[PDB]
Amino acid sequence: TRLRIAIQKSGRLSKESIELLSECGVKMHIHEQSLIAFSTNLPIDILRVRDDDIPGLIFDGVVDLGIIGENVLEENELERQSLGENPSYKLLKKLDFGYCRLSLALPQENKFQNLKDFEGLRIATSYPQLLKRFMKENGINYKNCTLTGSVEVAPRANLADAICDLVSSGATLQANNLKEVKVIYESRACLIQKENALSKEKQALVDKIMLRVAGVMQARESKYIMLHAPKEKLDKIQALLPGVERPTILPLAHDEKNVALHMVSKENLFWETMEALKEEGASSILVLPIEKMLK
Amino acid sequence: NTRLRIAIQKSGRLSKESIELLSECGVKMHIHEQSLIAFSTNLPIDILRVRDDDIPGLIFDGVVDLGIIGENVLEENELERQSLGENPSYKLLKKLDFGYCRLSLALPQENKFQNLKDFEGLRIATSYPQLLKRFMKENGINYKNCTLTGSVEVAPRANLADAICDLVSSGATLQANNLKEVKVIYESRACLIQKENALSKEKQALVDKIMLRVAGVMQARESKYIMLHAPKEKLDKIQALLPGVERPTILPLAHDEKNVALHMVSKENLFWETMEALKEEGASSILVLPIEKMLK
Amino acid sequence: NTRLRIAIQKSGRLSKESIELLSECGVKMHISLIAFSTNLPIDILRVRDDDIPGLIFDGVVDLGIIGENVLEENELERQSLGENPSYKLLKKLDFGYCRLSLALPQENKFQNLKDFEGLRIATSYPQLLKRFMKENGINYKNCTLTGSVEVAPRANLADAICDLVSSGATLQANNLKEVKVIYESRACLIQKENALSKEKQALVDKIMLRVAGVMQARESKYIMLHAPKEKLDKIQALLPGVERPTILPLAHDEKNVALHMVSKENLFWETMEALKEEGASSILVLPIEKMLK
Amino acid sequence: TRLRIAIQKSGRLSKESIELLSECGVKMHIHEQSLIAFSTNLPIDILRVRDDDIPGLIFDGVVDLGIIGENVLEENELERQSLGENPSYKLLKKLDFGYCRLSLALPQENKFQNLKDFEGLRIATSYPQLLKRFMKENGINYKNCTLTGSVEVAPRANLADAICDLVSSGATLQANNLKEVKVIYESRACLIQKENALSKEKQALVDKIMLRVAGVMQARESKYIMLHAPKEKLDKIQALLPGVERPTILPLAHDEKNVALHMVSKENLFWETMEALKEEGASSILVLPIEKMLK
Amino acid sequence: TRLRIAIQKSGRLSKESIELLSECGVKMHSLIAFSTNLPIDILRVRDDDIPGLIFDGVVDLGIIGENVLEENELERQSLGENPSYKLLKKLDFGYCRLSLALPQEFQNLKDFEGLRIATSYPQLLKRFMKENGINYKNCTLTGSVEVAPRANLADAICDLVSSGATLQANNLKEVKVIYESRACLIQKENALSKEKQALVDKIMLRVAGVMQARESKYIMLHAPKEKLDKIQALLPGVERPTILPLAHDEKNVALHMVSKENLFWETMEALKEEGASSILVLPIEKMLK
Amino acid sequence: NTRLRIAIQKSGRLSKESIELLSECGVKMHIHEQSLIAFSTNLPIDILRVRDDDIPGLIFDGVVDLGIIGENVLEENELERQSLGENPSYKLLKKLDFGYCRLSLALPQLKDFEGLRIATSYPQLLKRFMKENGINYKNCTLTGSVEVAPRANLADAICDLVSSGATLQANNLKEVKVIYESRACLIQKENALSKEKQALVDKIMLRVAGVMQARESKYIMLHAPKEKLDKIQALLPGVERPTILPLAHDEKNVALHMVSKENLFWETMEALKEEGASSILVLPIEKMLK
Ligand SMILES: Nc1ncnc2c1ncn2[C@@H]1O[C@H](COP(=O)(O)O)[C@@H](O)[C@H]1O
Ligand SMILES: Nc1ncnc2c1ncn2[C@@H]1O[C@H](COP(=O)(O)O)[C@@H](O)[C@H]1O
Ligand SMILES: Nc1ncnc2c1ncn2[C@@H]1O[C@H](COP(=O)(O)O)[C@@H](O)[C@H]1O
Ligand SMILES: Nc1ncnc2c1ncn2[C@@H]1O[C@H](COP(=O)(O)O)[C@@H](O)[C@H]1O
Ligand SMILES: Nc1ncnc2c1ncn2[C@@H]1O[C@H](COP(=O)(O)O)[C@@H](O)[C@H]1O
Ligand SMILES: Nc1ncnc2c1ncn2[C@@H]1O[C@H](COP(=O)(O)O)[C@@H](O)[C@H]1O
Ligand SMILES: N[C@@H](Cc1c[nH]c[nH+]1)C(=O)O
Ligand SMILES: N[C@@H](Cc1c[nH]c[nH+]1)C(=O)O
Ligand SMILES: N[C@@H](Cc1c[nH]c[nH+]1)C(=O)O
Ligand SMILES: N[C@@H](Cc1c[nH]c[nH+]1)C(=O)O
Ligand SMILES: N[C@@H](Cc1c[nH]c[nH+]1)C(=O)O
Ligand SMILES: N[C@@H](Cc1c[nH]c[nH+]1)C(=O)O
Ligand SMILES: [Mg+2]
Ligand SMILES: [Mg+2]
Ligand SMILES: [Mg+2]
Ligand SMILES: [Mg+2]
Ligand SMILES: [Mg+2]
Ligand SMILES: [Mg+2]
Ligand SMILES: [Mg+2]
Ligand SMILES: [Mg+2]
Ligand SMILES: [Mg+2]
Repeated sequence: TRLRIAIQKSGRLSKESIELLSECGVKMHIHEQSLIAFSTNLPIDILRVRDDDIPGLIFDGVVDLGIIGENVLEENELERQSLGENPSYKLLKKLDFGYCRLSLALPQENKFQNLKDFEGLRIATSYPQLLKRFMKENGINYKNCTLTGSVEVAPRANLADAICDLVSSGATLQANNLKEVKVIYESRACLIQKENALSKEKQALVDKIMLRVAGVMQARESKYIMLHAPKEKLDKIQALLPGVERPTILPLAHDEKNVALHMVSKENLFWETMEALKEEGASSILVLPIEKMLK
Repeated sequence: NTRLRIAIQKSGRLSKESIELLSECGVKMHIHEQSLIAFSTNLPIDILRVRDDDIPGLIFDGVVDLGIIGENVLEENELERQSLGENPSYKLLKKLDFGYCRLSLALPQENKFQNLKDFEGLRIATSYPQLLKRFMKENGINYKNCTLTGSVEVAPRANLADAICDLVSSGATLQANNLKEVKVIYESRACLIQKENALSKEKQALVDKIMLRVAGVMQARESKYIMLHAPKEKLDKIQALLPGVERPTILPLAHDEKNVALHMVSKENLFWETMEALKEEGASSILVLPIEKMLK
Repeated sequence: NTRLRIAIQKSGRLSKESIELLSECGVKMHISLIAFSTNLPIDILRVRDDDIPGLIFDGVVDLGIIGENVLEENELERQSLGENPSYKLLKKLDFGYCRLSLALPQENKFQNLKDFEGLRIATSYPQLLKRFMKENGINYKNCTLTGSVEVAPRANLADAICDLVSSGATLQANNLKEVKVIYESRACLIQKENALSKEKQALVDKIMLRVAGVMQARESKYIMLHAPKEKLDKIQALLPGVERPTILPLAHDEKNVALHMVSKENLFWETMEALKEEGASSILVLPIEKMLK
Repeated sequence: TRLRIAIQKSGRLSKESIELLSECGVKMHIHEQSLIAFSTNLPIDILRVRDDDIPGLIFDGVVDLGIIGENVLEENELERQSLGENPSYKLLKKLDFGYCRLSLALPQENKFQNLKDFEGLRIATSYPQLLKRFMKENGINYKNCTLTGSVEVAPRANLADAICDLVSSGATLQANNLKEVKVIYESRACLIQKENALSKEKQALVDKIMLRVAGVMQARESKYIMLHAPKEKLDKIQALLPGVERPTILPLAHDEKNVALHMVSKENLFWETMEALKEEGASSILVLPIEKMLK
Repeated sequence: TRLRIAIQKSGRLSKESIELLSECGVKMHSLIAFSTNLPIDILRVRDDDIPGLIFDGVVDLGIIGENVLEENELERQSLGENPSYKLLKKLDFGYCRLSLALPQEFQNLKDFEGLRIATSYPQLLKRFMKENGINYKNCTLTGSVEVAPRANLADAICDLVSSGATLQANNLKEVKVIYESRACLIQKENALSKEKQALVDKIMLRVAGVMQARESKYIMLHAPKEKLDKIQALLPGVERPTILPLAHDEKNVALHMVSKENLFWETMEALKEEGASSILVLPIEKMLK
Repeated sequence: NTRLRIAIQKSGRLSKESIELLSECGVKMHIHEQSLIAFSTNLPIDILRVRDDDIPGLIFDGVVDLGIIGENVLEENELERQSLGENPSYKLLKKLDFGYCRLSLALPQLKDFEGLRIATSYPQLLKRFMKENGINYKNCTLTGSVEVAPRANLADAICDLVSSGATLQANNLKEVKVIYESRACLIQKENALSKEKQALVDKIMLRVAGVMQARESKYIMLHAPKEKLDKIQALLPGVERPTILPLAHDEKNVALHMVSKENLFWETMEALKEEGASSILVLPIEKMLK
């Protein structure tokens, strides 16, 4: 009937998923406890489910789309493969949020020279397949300890000698006196689709959503810069701030000496050149938002 | 009262949107979660947070100046007062662009519905007994009313009633309770209302100022400022696809005699519907920027 | 410390605005009492407001965002113990506005500051209150309360209070009248006295350019409209821009142009009807996130 | 079917209702969100509903029992009567909790105030029917202002000159600079039953529950007191602490001079006589709970 | 080191576990808690992780549902392991049934043939369906299993039921019970130190005391001496009634008897018929045979 | 000032235990989460909920009558007031049986504190201890989350409250030296109360004593052979001596009842069974008086 999208029930990843859908024009009036939501303007249903359950729903084709971390997706792919299955899906887009590293970590006091220091250790993780593959590949024997949450407390708790867990800022490792020693997997959120072909109408909607997703991602760190400069300085200013193609050049009232120039720029690059712009005579410099860009 | 007084809902999505609207209209305020009276820090305005069902009566009695409330709640209370022999009045200033919902009759999915006569003699649970009563009496359907203040959707399962009359936006709550929406009896959105009795000249002048801004906000809702590059020779075709609110702005590009920038205001969904055709006609570097207010 | 360290308030509206300011200055973070920026070498320490000045005075954090009132209260406390606290003021910011004021029950008669003579006065800012009363030669009994100061008169803890006021709602809620303002405050960005490394100072400099950009754009919008060419001078007189209007051609139109001007938003609304009288149409108000001279 | 009991969804009254049912042998697990609960040991369903909705459900006979404040019950009775209905119900028991006074209150002035001070005032209340009846009965004209909550803020908000609202401790009135001037109604929680006769099996269960309710209520504020005293002091001690019938008298090991005495007592009465008990030679005085008492 | 007890992080089972430990004399006030009066550490962990910690011997004791224990036992066995533990006590809380359920509107188990069935307990479901020769498609969901049919994620579910309210709220009918569970207290297989085992033994005496007292009360009443035998026949006590003199009274006595509370209420009117008065019901916190 | 005024903590386990104690002493009240002044509904008593650190000063200045507060907070504030030249005083009514904690010096996992920056919320208590032991240090006053200071590089060490030790362990800190031990106490302002207020305090205090004397005691009942009375009495003596009660139609066995500390009971329970005890019951005691 309607296109079905599975998203995470909780975490920063869930909030960013809802925001992405909203920016892609999916209106939804969603109670905190509602597990199935129905878009009010598009034929789309949103299913809020535990992250670890999303890959299996996509593998089995009972939802159409999913937003999920690569780590969770591959963990579950490996699990299904280990049982003799052949899970498949389509990767539509690697997204610009949910960034993390799956890393081996040890108490700060422990001595680490190389990977062989994990030989024979109990290692606590929520990703036992990803860990198993890596340790097999490197020929390191270890004892697995599967924990669903609070993995960082396992060494202190004496449930394990070490951990393999997700790191973003590194604050959680530090708070628990752990040192990140080896990155085994890098992940971000991705948008995936079931393998079996959709109806023409559903696929057409996916295509429309994907155009907007690309628009959002393209605009993400970019702003629309406006400024005034002497006409004679056009070339110097263009060399510093080129725009996505070339500056727009706009007349100013009763002024034949100066113009307004407009350029799209990544914001951090703008700030890195702002003083040189002033040195070349730029004034009244404005930074405006861009919600979507299509190049 | 020295200062203009505005009543808004204490809770719900409607309350958050009311606060946001006031903020976009230049009313600075800090509403702590507990604070029931807030004072604007930049304008002579007091904001009273009150239960939605109480707001119409405060306006009818003239003890607040303005109110933001759902049409459904307003009319439910208007009907209640009229049933008691009163003549409530107010001024409708603006139908707003949030708080959308339908008040609908709904039945368990298993129940057979052919027409309105299937509600004959049923117990119907609702929080809007006056709106329901009017509709059923207009259609000559007898029924037994069951007033419930909340969780109306659970009444059939709970065996408190055979059916319900409740607000629907997405339909998720009906589906979650195995209910089918059968007949819409009322459609509602948030509105801004004013008491009947004339305000002082200074208060009315402030209302007038606020209303100019409210119109600006509402006219901009769902519109964006589109910018793009195109070959000069394509201007007529691109203008046909994306006309702007009057006509495209045409802007030169540095050291380029072949291409220009074109800027147009567009409803966002119309923009997306024509975006591929724009690319087919040579458009590139297409940007979508927000518009906060628009005056035609 | 390898990384630049910034102390911000753990709670309050001031805390949320501090986080937003840092975000608008390009500091990505997911905020936990210590947070690590994911894109810049910056650590954010969330601490009780009253503790921030001391950390800056002692040089164990590099930057702090704190109310002027809290900063001066702690400066006075340290000075009273014989110390010489110092810091660098980087910027007076545009949020956290409040007044520290003497207030009395509405029934109490107030003619002069002398009406506080001999009263018990409850406050969370005993140093600021002490200085003011000493300066005005008013004797009083201090009552230090850490929170809910507004309830002290009703609770019979004190005859009066000295507390922060923003909207005045809390005083009204408690049947109190604001009688005398003793200190006005807003948030400020401060730095420790001892010189930073060249790399840290360079980062602070970068952040400060952005802070100025944010503050200069506050309340300004980018206005666009259409008008007859012959009306340019009248419209420019009403809405001049930050320098002068941008003037743009319209498709297949030789009579009308688009005009764009930066304007403070309230000034815009005050001239909008005159703009329409002079033939302006399709008037748009767009946001500006930063503005630089 | 099963016996159906409506209780309040929130408030101290809701917690006390659940506790009473538990002490009457009704086992149930009410999840925070669950609106219908099913007792696991008895054929009883518990419906959690807004207080103001309970009377109507009892009047219409669609639940069997209800626990509700007298004030809410009578307010709704008057409202239904005003619409031409004939609500009825059976009062089973006036309960031990939910005590409050519905009172007229005015902003504090430094001057005695009284009932006649309400002539012509706007009075805010959530109980317009109870207020109306009282004012009519006392021939006081006034203007009604119905507010569903936070009635205490109405004078400060300038929505009314005065209020009629519930008072328990008086703290809320004092916090809002209001003076309680006239009590118009006194209320406690009640257990009520629908008018139409229940099935024999349902009525038999109600009868069982009611025996227990009486047991609980009868025991409230009573304790089982035990003490040692010289045999010669029996009569003096019995005069001070008589028991519900007469003291139990128990031998002590290898002691012909002293006995243990046990007496049920209201706890406050116990504390009021405790020093006189010691003066008469009582020692090792214990206060034990009593969960139910039957005459 | 200190005795280590793993308990659930959340759920009613978690609260009852804490309560039981408190009634057994363990004072405590966080994912690792340290008892303030005994050498005991309490680890709060997700229920599904507890069995593995016991199997591997890295905690000493655990309080966990039988269902979760057996689910994990089966999982480990399916991987070729030989998990073991000691069952110390089947406890008196955490009751639930793991049941197959279907949308309201089933003749027999063959109606599940070929269905997609959503569950959080795939090993328990798999074993049952294999044993009954029913083919099905598994759908593993970690939570909110009851929404799967409505969400079109599965045709049916296999989930825990206590009161049945959740099934009814989702228009589901409980059709077949496949496993019944309560909380149990378990211990790792490898022997503890003498000191740790001695503490476990102490705790277990108290656990028995708590369980034996559950639903029993201490009944006291007055009756005419001549009615002793009739009253004893109705309310016998755990051994025989205590008989106590009343002040200056040769005609009546107090009688005290332990009774299950529901049995007491069932005979209370007959007690009054036989002349009982001033009947009191007092709590009992522990009882030992 | 018509009614007796009692200040209690606004939050913390101490706050809950304070409310529970008052309730067990017969003070009925409904403290809404927000309410800062509560009025007892059955006694002329007002309860003021205030931040712990503010309570001592209110008692010192005599503007509330009674307070329940940790000894640590009381003494910290006493020292602060003394350092300013004041002579704070109060009456200690009772050391209570909750709020137990240790104020301890702790380091990342005593002479080694020389010259360290030490973070604390109790700078007066720390100062006194370090002066007394002749250790120089740099004070860092933090109002909360003191345990994070070393990791945050705000200090080298801390002086903070410990109950279970979990918070120190969670932050990789080792408790090295206890400087102060504390529990909740009930205190009264120095200046004499009215006769009516003092009489109410006296009544409350009789009940407080009852509660505290019963804490950890239970009423034990059991059956035993008459011939075993002396052996059982030796194991479980009661607070004075066992109550001895006949059993229906039984000349050989009796019921015996004894008050016992609960842990002592459990320590002797197996010996009781060895001596023929059966049907052993443990009942609660809510108050006990000498
Ligand atoms: N993408 C993610 N999905 C799930 N957990 C995450 C993710 N990124 C970080 N975490 C966890 O979130 C917490 C914050 O990470 P950090 O910022 O490194 O302190 C840690 O417990 C991480 O293991
Ligand atoms: N404007 C509104 N005011 C009050 N409740 C509403 C409103 N719109 C929707 N609801 C409630 O939200 C739920 C319906 O939302 P939905 O599930 O999206 O149809 C029902 O519980 C409605 O009573
Ligand atoms: N900048 C500030 N910092 C801390 N507290 C504040 C600040 N501004 C206002 N308050 C407090 O916040 C409450 C609301 O202020 P008002 O808007 O005056 O009711 C009062 O308790 C004030 O004392
Ligand atoms: N039985 C009751 N039902 C509903 N509200 C109550 C009841 N008793 C007291 N209240 C309200 O609860 C708050 C506390 O009352 P008080 O103890 O008088 O401050 C006030 O807002 C009262 O109006
Ligand atoms: N021992 C348990 N462990 C986990 N979940 C449970 C347990 N017992 C009941 N539940 C869940 O709690 C909810 C309430 O059950 P019920 O009382 O049948 O509505 C349902 O989602 C059950 O699946
Ligand atoms: N009486 C008390 N007053 C204030 N804080 C306390 C008290 N007892 C313990 N704490 C704090 O409560 C937390 C828990 O203590 P612990 O049980 O040792 O982890 C720690 O942050 C202690 O500093
Ligand atoms: N011409 C500018 C800005 C712009 C892009 N698209 C439309 N205008 C650039 O190339 O960056
Ligand atoms: N000229 C364009 C853009 C614009 C509107 N207003 C100012 N500029 C349009 O009519 O849409
Ligand atoms: N030229 C207009 C708009 C503008 C500012 N900067 C760039 N463009 C003004 O001076 O306000
Ligand atoms: N005989 C005592 C205690 C008691 C009552 N019932 C049983 N025992 C009394 O009359 O109060
Ligand atoms: N003798 C009573 C009460 C009792 C049990 N244990 C001690 N006393 C009974 O057998 O039930
Ligand atoms: N006689 C017993 C029980 C008891 C105390 N007080 C009254 N009875 C004892 O001395 O412990
Ligand atoms: Mg999994
Ligand atoms: Mg109404
Ligand atoms: Mg300070
Ligand atoms: Mg405050
Ligand atoms: Mg702006
Ligand atoms: Mg009603
Ligand atoms: Mg209220
Ligand atoms: Mg598992
Ligand atoms: Mg202090």
